[PDB]
Amino acid sequence: NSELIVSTGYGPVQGTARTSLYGTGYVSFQGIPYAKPPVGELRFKDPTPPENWTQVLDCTEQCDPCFHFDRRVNKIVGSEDSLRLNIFSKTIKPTKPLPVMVYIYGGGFVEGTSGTELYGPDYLIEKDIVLVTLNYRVGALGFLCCQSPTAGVPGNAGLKDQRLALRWVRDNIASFGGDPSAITLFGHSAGGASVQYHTIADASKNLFQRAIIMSGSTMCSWALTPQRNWPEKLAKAIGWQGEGDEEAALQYLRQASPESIVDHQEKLFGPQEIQEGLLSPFAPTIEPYESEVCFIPRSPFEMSRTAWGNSIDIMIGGTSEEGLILLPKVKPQLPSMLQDPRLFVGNVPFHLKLSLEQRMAFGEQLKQLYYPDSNPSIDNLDGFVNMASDRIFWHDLHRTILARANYACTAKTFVYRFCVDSPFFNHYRIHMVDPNARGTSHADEISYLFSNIFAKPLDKSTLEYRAIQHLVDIFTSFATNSDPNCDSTASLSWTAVPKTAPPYNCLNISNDGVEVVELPESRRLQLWDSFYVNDALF
Repeated sequence: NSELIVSTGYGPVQGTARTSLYGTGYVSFQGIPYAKPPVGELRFKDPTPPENWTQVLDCTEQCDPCFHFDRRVNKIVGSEDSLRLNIFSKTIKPTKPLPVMVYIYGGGFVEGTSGTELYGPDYLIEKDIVLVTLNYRVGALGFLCCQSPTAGVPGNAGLKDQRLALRWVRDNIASFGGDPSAITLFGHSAGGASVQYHTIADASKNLFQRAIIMSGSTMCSWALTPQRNWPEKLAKAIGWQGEGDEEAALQYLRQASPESIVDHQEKLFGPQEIQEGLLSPFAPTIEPYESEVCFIPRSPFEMSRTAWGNSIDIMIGGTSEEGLILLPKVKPQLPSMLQDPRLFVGNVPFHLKLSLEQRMAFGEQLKQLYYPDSNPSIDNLDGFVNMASDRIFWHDLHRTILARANYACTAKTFVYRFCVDSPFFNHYRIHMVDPNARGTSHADEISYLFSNIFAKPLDKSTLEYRAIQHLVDIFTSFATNSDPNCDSTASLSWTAVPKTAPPYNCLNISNDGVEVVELPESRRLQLWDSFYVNDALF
């Protein structure tokens, strides 16, 4: 125990010894506060550093997550005093400072947790890295935005939470054996868009040295939301009676319970928002005035062009059937959507400067692209899933890749593709999409990087165990060498994205192993690029 007390600039903290699923010893620190508790009058406000402490802080147990509806346990969970992070490593006394990997969870900016029931360190700590996971505020508690500069709620509090945790890691990880000059930032889905947000915002300039963006991007339309009087609409739904005064709505929201906020924050959309494909009112937003910390001062599309992260190496990727995640959302209407004659026309991004007739012609190309020799139906969904994969995830990952080939003058960009398809170990697909579905859903790769409550020790001769080894090796090799070429890819030449990039290669990770191939989605994504004839691809 005493060996596991670490003195930090804020005070001492006490960790625990742990045993992985595979019998490997490692050390854990959980619930280290990186911010002042955002409670009372500090609710919705940008975070600030915490007060020092002198007594040894007990960090031996998993802390509470931020407030959200936890779909796994089907109840609101969390605490407002949740701005904390966790540290994992085989030992906190390595012979030499170790590369550091900092994970930002997904969950649509409305849910998520750093708990080890989803993001366990067991597979990553087999390598010589320090793993950091962290909580950041989600929902309206994390993404409220008020227009008045006097109200003190400029927006993006959850991104700024992430920023403060990243600053804490830079300033303190050396006390735990981590190398603060060798930090990899990585994250999936909304966490992947979050990673990219840090690489494009001066607010997080040089907090880390390289990044891994997984199945989410600031280029995704769902990574940004407009402001349309959400605080008043939210306070109304909870029970507020006044109207027409945003600061009065903020006051009501600050006296409302956290549970009432979580319970109503997803009930605010009108018909205009459902057509535009908006995920939530409470998401990253362009901030209406400049604060002490201004995370998103302008269009993220414009921020990406001059991103400080254009100078750092980036790995980016996704799965082969990302769009499987759309099926549970639309399952009851699916017989009617698959038969709707606007099915394909309605997938042309609505914001593009295209006439109805231009859109109808593109819709016909989309139909020939995804359904050349058959018609959509509940028993013929592959083309529909592929369309969804491209619309929601892969076209905007691809736009990021092309932006990298144009704007990253010297840094390297590597692309991966994950299509491992296990009958039992693709936990997200099995437990959240369909028990009978095959393919590689959005979030299936997480099962091969992090242990979770469903994971059991795997027989080391299985494809599933080999897929863990491959994914952990690629990710940790990138964190250690800024190059994901490793022993698992020894016989191949995994090349970075070339300046001529509109075609580029990826490392394709499948049941059989690894291979370097042209992006399989290249021909599909050529059509999507063509929609931007009157707009800017990047």
